[PDB]
Amino acid sequence: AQYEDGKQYTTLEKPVAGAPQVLEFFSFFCPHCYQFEEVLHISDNVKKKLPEGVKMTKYHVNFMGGDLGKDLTQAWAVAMALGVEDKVTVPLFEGVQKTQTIRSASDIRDVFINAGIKGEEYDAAWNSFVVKSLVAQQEKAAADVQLRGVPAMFVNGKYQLNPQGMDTSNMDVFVQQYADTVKYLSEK
Ligand SMILES: Cc1cc(C(=O)Nc2ccccc2F)no1
Ligand code: NA
Repeated sequence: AQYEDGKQYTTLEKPVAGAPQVLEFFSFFCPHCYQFEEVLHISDNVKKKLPEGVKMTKYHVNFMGGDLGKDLTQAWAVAMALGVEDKVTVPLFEGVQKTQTIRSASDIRDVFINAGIKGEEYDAAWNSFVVKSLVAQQEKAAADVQLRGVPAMFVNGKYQLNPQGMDTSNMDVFVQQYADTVKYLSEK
């Protein structure tokens, strides 16, 4: 077959009911995740190949970066709660991996304030139980798919993308194969 179970994707032994149709896990400490976001724009190209309005979800993980990694999961919950993902993703990746200026929770906050989120608004969100529930949702989703590495993408809670075997000599062709594979999986 052109798309083979065990090759370009793997079938979860324990499917996840009610899972988002497209579910991505990442860490701001994760180098391939930085590439997937700012160099390849995987999510945006996957979105362009899927039907209008399909549910795409992106969650942060705790298992990289120790204490600051877990602060970033909570900051990503703030980003989701406020709808400012597109304003903070690049500066958070740069702060962790490029400049290494993000060393504390206060440095994470600085990124949000520089991006235009008012300090009072950030602090109210950070301390809110809406954000605690989003943190719990991110942890539970990772536990559901039994997650040990990022970046990772899961489709309809049933299939995991496997990019390892794909030709990466041309970034545009790779991104196209990735997105067409997500499309194929979503149509199964
Ligand atoms: C924010 C943010 C998201 C990512 C990321 O890795 N996206 C991604 C792309 C394709 C497949 C799985 C993925 F998790 N990095 O930063
Ligand atoms: Na194509």
